[PDB]
Amino acid sequence: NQIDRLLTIMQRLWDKEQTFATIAPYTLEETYEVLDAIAREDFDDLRGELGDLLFQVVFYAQMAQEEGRFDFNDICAAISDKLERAQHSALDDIPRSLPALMRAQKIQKRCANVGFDWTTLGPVVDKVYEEIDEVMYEARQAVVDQAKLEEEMGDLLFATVNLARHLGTKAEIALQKANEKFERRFREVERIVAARGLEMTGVDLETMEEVWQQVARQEI
Amino acid sequence: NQIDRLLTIMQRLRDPENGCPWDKEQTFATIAPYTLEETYEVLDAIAREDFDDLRGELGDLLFQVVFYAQMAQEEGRFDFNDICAAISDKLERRHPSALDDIPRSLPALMRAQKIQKRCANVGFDWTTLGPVVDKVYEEIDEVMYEARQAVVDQAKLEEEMGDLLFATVNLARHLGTKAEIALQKANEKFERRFREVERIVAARGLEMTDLETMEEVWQQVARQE
Ligand SMILES: Nc1ncnc2c1ncn2[C@H]1O[C@H](COP(=O)(O)OP(=O)(O)OP(=O)(O)O)[C@@H](O)[C@H]1O
Ligand SMILES: [Mg+2]
Repeated sequence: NQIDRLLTIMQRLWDKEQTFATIAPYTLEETYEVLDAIAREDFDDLRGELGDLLFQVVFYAQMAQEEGRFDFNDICAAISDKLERAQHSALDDIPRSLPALMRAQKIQKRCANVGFDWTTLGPVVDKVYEEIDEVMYEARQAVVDQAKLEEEMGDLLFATVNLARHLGTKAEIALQKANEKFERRFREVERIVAARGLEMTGVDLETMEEVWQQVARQEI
Repeated sequence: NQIDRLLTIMQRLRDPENGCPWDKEQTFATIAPYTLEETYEVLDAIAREDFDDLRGELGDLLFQVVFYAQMAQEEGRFDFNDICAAISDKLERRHPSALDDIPRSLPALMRAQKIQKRCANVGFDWTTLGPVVDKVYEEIDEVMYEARQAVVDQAKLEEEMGDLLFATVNLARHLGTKAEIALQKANEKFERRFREVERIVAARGLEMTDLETMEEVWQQVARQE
């Protein structure tokens, strides 16, 4: 009955109102922990990780209520009532669920098959560039247009994947393995800190950067 | 308050008893996907802007949060309600190694930002935009090195392109956006767009009898929207 402390908590709470996006990618990573926990069978987590997941949805309950759209009990209206009871296209059956990079590469393959690709390397590359241009361009406006930045940050990732394809590599992996090499070195580095006894907030960035250097020229 | 009519049907549905085939046959390890799928529809709407779908949809999600809460409480771990009071207790009290415990599951984009926000909170990070960006550049160049040899070393090649990607998340963030999200959006805009060309190219009589046309209608759509 908490369920209510909780409604009466979402009415009432950065904080900020804000928005529905930025709201989104909080949900997303949240669902990701839920799933993480189930695979670890980690069950005490599971109880927080779903507080969390459930936290969001009270927002959407929230913000929705604030418009003609009718609020939380209503939410649990639809879903209730159900349980007692396009054209063409090369892009079909790409689950939405797929992660970003891989769903980008996947799309580009489709276009490729259907005859719609760059057909040499050069303008593939040309273009990562053109797009980095449009990104930095945006970024240094005296007043930034948040959207157009993000938009441009987009086009650049789709751009560079497209390069991953022409080189024949799979972008979602590559970067997986970059958090692998990265994750690796970095802990190498947390550890030779602690070997000194000093802390990791017991450093200056010079020391970090220079150990990190020690570290990577330690594979030859 | 319908919530209650909900918490139930769950009773009467995961019911020992009556029903059922098929809602009664679910572990956690298997609800898990439709939580993903739904989370994924739940943003489709708040990017499509679709307020009918979005009740209907949120509910199918609420519902998971409950589905777990039933099952949790069949093994007697906790009740939908304990779930409220975990958060209820843990919002309210805001009022009035740091790569441990970053998942794997998690997309490249999200986990490089995350890993990255992570070394940042122990200030391991770049201090100024300029040479974030530079290092992209630098890494691109690494890529083309790899990319041009008389004999390409495919392995090498992948790695250095790993890092191009990382670099570029290093930037997207720092430019204070979220890469995986920025990709999602771009992906959508594109997919929208081709789509159209495609419905343009069909309309287009028949052929039967390109490609620019192909590359042209594309740009002529670029403007159109
Ligand atoms: N096969 C292709 N041929 C031509 N262009 C392509 C191809 N694949 C991707 N592109 C890129 O070219 C298009 C134009 O790039 P751009 O970054 O200018 O986006 P835009 O919407 O046209 O303009 P802006 O980026 O300024 O909004 C994008 O849709 C992007 O996909
Ligand atoms: Mg662009």
